[PDB]
Amino acid sequence: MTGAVCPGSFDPVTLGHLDVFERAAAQFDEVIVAVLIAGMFTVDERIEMIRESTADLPNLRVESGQGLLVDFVRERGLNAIVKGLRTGTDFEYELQMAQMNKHIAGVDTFFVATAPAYSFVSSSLAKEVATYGGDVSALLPASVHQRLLGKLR
Amino acid sequence: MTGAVCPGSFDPVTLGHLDVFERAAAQFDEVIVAVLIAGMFTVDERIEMIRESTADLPNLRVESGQGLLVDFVRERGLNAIVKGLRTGTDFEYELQMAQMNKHIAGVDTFFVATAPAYSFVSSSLAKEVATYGGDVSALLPASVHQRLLGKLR
Amino acid sequence: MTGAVCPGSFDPVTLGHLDVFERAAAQFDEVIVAVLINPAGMFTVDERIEMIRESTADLPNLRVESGQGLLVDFVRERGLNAIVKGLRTGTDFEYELQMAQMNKHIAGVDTFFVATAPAYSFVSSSLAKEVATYGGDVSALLPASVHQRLLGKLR
Amino acid sequence: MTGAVCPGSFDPVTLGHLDVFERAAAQFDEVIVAVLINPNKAGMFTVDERIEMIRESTADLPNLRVESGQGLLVDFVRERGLNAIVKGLRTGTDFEYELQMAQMNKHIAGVDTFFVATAPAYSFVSSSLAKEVATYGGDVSALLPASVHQRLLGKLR
Amino acid sequence: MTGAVCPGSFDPVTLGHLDVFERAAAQFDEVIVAVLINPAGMFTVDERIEMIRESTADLPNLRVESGQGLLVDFVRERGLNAIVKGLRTGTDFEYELQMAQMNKHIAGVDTFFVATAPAYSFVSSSLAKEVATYGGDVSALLPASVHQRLLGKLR
Amino acid sequence: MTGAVCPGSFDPVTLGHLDVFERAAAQFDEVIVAVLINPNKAGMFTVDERIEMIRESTADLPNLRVESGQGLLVDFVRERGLNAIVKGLRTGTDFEYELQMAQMNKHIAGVDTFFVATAPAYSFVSSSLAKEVATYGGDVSALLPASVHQRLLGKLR
Ligand SMILES: Cc1c(C(=O)O)cnn1-c1ccccc1
Ligand SMILES: Cc1c(C(=O)O)cnn1-c1ccccc1
Ligand SMILES: Cc1c(C(=O)O)cnn1-c1ccccc1
Ligand SMILES: Cc1c(C(=O)O)cnn1-c1ccccc1
Ligand SMILES: Cc1c(C(=O)O)cnn1-c1ccccc1
Ligand SMILES: Cc1c(C(=O)O)cnn1-c1ccccc1
Repeated sequence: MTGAVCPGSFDPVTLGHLDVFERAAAQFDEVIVAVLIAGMFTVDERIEMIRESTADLPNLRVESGQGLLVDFVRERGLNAIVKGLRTGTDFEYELQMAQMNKHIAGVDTFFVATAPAYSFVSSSLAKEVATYGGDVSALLPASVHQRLLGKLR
Repeated sequence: MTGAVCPGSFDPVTLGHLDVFERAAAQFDEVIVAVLIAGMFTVDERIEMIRESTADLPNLRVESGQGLLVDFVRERGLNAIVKGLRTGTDFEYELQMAQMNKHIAGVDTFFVATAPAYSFVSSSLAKEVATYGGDVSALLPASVHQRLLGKLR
Repeated sequence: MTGAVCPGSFDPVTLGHLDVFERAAAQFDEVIVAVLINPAGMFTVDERIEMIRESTADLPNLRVESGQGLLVDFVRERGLNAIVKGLRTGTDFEYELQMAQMNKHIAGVDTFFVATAPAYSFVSSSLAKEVATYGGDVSALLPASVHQRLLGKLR
Repeated sequence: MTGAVCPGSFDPVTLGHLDVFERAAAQFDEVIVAVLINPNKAGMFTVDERIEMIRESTADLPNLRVESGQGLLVDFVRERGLNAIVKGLRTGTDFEYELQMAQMNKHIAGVDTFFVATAPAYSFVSSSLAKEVATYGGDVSALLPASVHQRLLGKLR
Repeated sequence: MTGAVCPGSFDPVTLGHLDVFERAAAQFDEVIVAVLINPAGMFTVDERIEMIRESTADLPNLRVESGQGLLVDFVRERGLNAIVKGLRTGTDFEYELQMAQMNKHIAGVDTFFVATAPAYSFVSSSLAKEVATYGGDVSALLPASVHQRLLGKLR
Repeated sequence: MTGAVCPGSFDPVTLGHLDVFERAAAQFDEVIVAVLINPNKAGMFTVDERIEMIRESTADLPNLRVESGQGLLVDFVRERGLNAIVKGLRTGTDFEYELQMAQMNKHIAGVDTFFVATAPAYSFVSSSLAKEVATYGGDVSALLPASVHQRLLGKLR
C-alpha cells in the first residue's frame, strides 16, 4: 500500500513535471498529483491538462488542494511527497520545506533529479517565451501546447 | 512489488544513514542496503554493524556489492536508488551520477533530505574526531560506537 | 570594550534567532539586537521588541532597540562596527556576502556570521507564520513567549 | 565580422557592467550593449538616461555601440546578424539562474551565451543594491562610473 | 583577428567537450584546443589529439596542440588572451571562477564560459571511463571516434 | 577578556588570511593564530617558517600572537580558556564545508565559530593555488605579504 503526492501549481504542467509524474508512478503503487491554489490557467484547466497528459498512468490521479500540503497528504492516508529538482539552489529551498513538513506532520519528501533535457524548463519561462512568440512546443505536452496558444490569442 | 537500494561505503554506518534506511523502509516494500567496496572496517564488519542497527526493519536486508551500482540494483529486480543529501553541493555531485545511472540502465534515484540533527555527521568526520578523543557517541548507533572504540585501541 | 549588532525584522523572533543572540552575547561585551522597521508584518515593532526581551532575559549584556534606515549608521551611531548574523545555508551566505562586503566598503563595518544550530536549520519567521496560519504546530521552533502571542494574532 | 550583445536593464550601469563591456569589446569585433526596457515598469532612469550614462563611460571603446530594445533578447541579437550574448556572473547562484535562460535561448533561436567572471573588486556591486544603499545615504561613488553617481543623487533628491 | 584557447586533459574527449569546441569555433576567428600533459591517464597525448582532430574535422578554424605548464603562457605565446571553457553546474563555476580571476590577475588573460548542452550535463571523462570499465554503455556520450578506441584500451 | 582563535595551515599565509587576522584583532581583546600542523605530511614551509612569515606581517597588531598545534582544534581553543574560532569564507561552497566542522566543534566541545566574508580583492587567493601558480612561474606577489613572496621563490628554486 505505497503512495506519494506530487505537488505544484502546474501553470501549465510541463514535460519536466510529466517526467517526474511518470517516475513517481513507476515506483509507488499510488500517485496523487496535487494542483495547489491566479496565474494563466484555472484550477480546472490545470487539472484537465494533467489528466490529458497522464492517461497512460493507471495508478495516478489528479486533485486540487488548499491549505497545508501535509494535511492534503495525510488526509489521503499517505506520508510521502515526490518533487523534481533541477539545482542546487532548488535543493536548498526545498530542503527547508521538507524538514518543516517532516517536523510538523511526519510527512517525508523524496526528490528526483530533472531529466537532462528539461533542465531549463519552467512554467514561468515557457509562458514568458511563448508570450513573445518563441517556440516552446518541444517543452510541453501536445495538448498543453495548443491550450497555451489559445490563451495568448 | 516496490523496492529501493540504499548504497554507500558505510565505514561505519551513522545515525544519519540509519535515518535514511528507516525512511526508505517506510515507503518501499523492500529495501536493500548495498555495502560497496580499504577504510577502517571490513566489509563483513560494516554489514554486521548495519544488520545490528536495522533489526527493527523487517523489510530491509544488507548485502555487499561490487562493480556498477546499476547492475547490483537491476540484478535484484529493482530500479530505484534511495540516497540521503545534506547539501546543496551533495545534490550537484549526486545529480551527475543519478542522470548517468538513469541513462545507462534506466535506474532512478530518489534523494531524501538529511534529518536536521545529523546535518554535520559523516563517517569520515566521526572517525577523525574519535581518533583524537572527541565524543561522537551521539552520532552513531550504540553498537557501532563500541566497535569504533575497539578499533582505535 | 567589544560589541556587535544583531539585525533583523524578527516577526516573530525564532529559536534560531535566540541561539544566535546567545552565542553573540557569549563572545562580545555588548550586543544590541536591532529590530528593523519597514514599509508590513504580523507584529508591531513594540510587540517584537517585547518578545525578544522576554526570551533574552538571561542575557544582561544584550539589549533590544528599534532601528530604521541604513544599518551601518545604526551600528556606528552606537560606537560599534560589527554585525553578527546567523546563516542557515550556502545561498544564505551568498546573499549576505554581498551585503557584508557592501557594508564594509561604505562604512568599515564588519560582519561575523554564525552557523545555525542544526535543529533550527529549517526554521524561518515566514515559514513558521505560514504553517501556524493553517493550523500546523510550530511550538518547538519558537520561544514560549512567542507561541502564545502568535495564537492570539491568528484568532 | 565577429560580434556579441551585452544585455541588461542597466538602471544604472555599474563599474561591474563596464568591466564586462571592456572585456567583450577586447574579444569580439563589435559589441552592442542592449538596454532592455520593460514597457510595463519604469525603472529609476529613463531609456535615454541609461543610454547616455553608458555612452559617456564607454567613449574609449571604438567598437562598442548602445541600443535599447524590449521583448525577446534573441530577436534583438538575430536581427543584428549576430548569435552571441556576453554576460558577467558573480556567483554559482547567478550561473544556475542564467544557465536556464542561456539554454532556453539556445533552444529557441540557436543563440549562444558566453559568461565572464566578475572582476573581484565588483563581486558585491548590483544596480539594485547601489540604488538601495544610496537611497538611505550610503556612499556608492566607487561602484559606479562618474557618468552615473551625481545623476543618481539627483534622482534621489 | 579574434581567438580563444580551449584547455583540458580530454582523456577522452566527450560530446560535451565537442559541443564547446563547436560553439567557440562559431564565435572566434581562431580556436586552439590545448591538450594538457600532466604527471597519468588512459590515453597518450597523441591519442587524445588524434581523437579530437577526428571529431573536429568540420571545424577549419580550430586546431589541436599539446601544452604543458602555465596555461596563460600557452595562451599568450600564441598571440591570444582568451580562454573558453564549458561549465555544467554552479560548483563548476565557483572552482573555475577562482582560476579565471587568477589567470586574469597574473597575465591579463580572460575566460569565457559556456553552459553545457542539456544532454551532456552529466557526462565527464572520468565517469564515462569508469562506467565503460564495468561494462556500461557510454556510446551516446562520446564521439564515434572515441568509443571504438575506448573499447580497445579496456580489452 | 574576550578572545578568538584563527586556525589554518598557513602554508604560506596569504593576504586573505592577514585580512581576517586584522578584522578579528579589531573585534576581540586577544587573537591567537593557530598554525595547525599535520605531523604526517610536511607542507612547503616548516612550522617555524610559517610562524615567522605570520609574525612579520602582523607586527602592527599588538593583541595578536602566533602558536602552532596539532590534533583537535577545539582542544587548542579550550586549553587557552577561549571558546571562539574565527575563519574567513569565500563562497557558499566554503560555508557548507565549514558549517559541518563548526557544528561538529560546537557539538563536541561547545566551541563556537564566527565566519567573515573575504575582502573582495582576495576572493580567488588560496595557499595551494598561489603555490601552484608560482611553481610554474606565474607572478603571485600581489596576493602574498612581503614576508612570504621571496621565501616562496626560494623554496621553488
Ligand atoms: C520545476 C518545473 C516547472 C516550474 O516550476 O514552473 C516547470 N517544469 N518544471 C520541471 C520539473 C521537473 C523537471 C524539470 C522541470
Ligand atoms: C552522508 C553521510 C555519511 C558519510 O558520507 O560518511 C555519514 N553519515 N551520513 C549522513 C547520511 C544521511 C544524513 C546525514 C548524514
Ligand atoms: C534566519 C531566520 C529567520 C528568518 O529569516 O525570519 C527565522 N529564524 N531564523 C534563523 C536564524 C538563525 C538560525 C536558524 C534560523
Ligand atoms: C550583475 C551586476 C549588476 C546588476 O545586476 O544590477 C550591477 N553590476 N553588476 C555586475 C556585473 C558584472 C560584474 C559585477 C557586477
Ligand atoms: C567537463 C567535461 C568533462 C571532464 O571534466 O572530463 C567531460 N565532458 N565534459 C563536458 C564539457 C562540456 C559540457 C558537458 C560536459
Ligand atoms: C582561504 C584562504 C587560503 C587557503 O585556504 O589556502 C589562502 N587565503 N585564503 C583566504 C582567506 C580569507 C579570505 C580570502 C582568502
